Amino acid sequence: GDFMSRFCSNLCLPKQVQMAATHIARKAVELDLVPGRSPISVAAAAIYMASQASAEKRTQKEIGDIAGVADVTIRQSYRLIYPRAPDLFPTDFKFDTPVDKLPQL
DNA sequence: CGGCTCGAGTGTTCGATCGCGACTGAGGACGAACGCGCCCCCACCCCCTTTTATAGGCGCCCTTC
Repeated sequence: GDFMSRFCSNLCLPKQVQMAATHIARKAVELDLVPGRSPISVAAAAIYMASQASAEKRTQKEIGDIAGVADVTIRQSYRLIYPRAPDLFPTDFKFDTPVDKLPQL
């Protein structure tokens, strides 16, 4: 969450996406869904997922470029969080794309 | 066969010249104390390599669009 602020800022993402990502991240770590990947890598994928759950979608490479992590590392981290993509979202959220329609990579 | 009035030549201070040097200040050039920085040396301590085990990050290539 300490990096949710500036990165989402650097993407000019609205707080609701930013906050949604934070929950997604928070829920994921409490459940230890990703016992390996760096939390920033995990956070970026959450941000990605979040951005992919809003109109403010971005390509992994752009996100990857902002976070500095490898685009495959997000892709892997995404693969780890994707099984719970629907339930990881906060209860106070408004989809722009169904979790079913969340892309795979 | 005696006095007495020139002219000529020499010596000693003193008046009159007068060029030179001393005294003072300003200007110009050079030097020394002061000064700056680099280069050199000594001192102190890191750098490289391998093996075995793990795992997260990641770069490159091959293929397809």
